Amino acid sequence: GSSGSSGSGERPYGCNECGKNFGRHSHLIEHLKRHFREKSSGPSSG
Ligand SMILES: [Zn+2]
Repeated sequence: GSSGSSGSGERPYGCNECGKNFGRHSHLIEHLKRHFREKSSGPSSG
């Protein structure tokens, strides 16, 4: 038969804030840096 039908790997670290995945612990951390850092998404205040 056919199972998985995929050839990439495993991505346990799946960010929720936006919905990103990774294959390492750090990869996720560094990624989260963006969300935390209020630069792109933010209220209307200058
Ligand atoms: Zn994310």
